[PDB]
Amino acid sequence: VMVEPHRHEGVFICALVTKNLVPGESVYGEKRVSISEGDDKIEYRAWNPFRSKLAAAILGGVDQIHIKPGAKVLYLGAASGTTVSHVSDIVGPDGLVYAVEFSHRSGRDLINLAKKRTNIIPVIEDARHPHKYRMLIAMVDVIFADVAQPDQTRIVALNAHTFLRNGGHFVISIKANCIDSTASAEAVFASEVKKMQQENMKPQEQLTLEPYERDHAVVVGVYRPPP
Ligand SMILES: FC(F)(F)c1cc(NC2CCNCC2)ncn1
Repeated sequence: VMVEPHRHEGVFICALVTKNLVPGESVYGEKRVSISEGDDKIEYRAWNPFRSKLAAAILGGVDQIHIKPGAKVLYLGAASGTTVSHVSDIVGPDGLVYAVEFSHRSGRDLINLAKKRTNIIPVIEDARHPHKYRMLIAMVDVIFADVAQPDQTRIVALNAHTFLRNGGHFVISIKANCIDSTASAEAVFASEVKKMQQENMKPQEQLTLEPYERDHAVVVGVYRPPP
């Protein structure tokens, strides 16, 4: 058995891989591995931690990612869809990934990616203005955010208050010098964690991403809003 289920459902090893929702096709040139046994066949896609902060976090030993089969995911800052494609593999056909990205150039890549993946909804919009797209987004189980803005906690909190179920979870990427380049990484991460707590986004774990990225954190937690 050459590829084993990782601890996280929907992830596998052998080197992280996910199960390819679109057998035969690569998204960004990644290695694909197909295994056949009699009539049976299954393909996996390599998941590069130098291109995907979520992969870096999984190889770094994150306890929970909450992105799992059947999950509904709001992905803020989807860029051209590199990580989104693996999220799509993980949540599978009964899951959903809204890919919010404000660049029209990257949006074109996301639209091309979603032609083959029925579980991706490209939302080509500024995540600071969720009122512009709130009629497209059903309540989600998880928010993944990589918007890399000084005000990203406020941005993520606003989307959470609008779209994230009570008891749902969040996975937030924090690049310290995109939030405040004159502060130390520790000061940025502490300040962001503090701000998250004040929005009822309760961190349950936080880790950095060395050796894949410098001064880059991932914070995972649970959203527990008031009545
Ligand atoms: F800043 C924002 F308004 F929240 C936002 C950002 C965003 N995309 C990121 C993706 C990572 N690089 C920087 C742009 N797509 C939509 N909204």
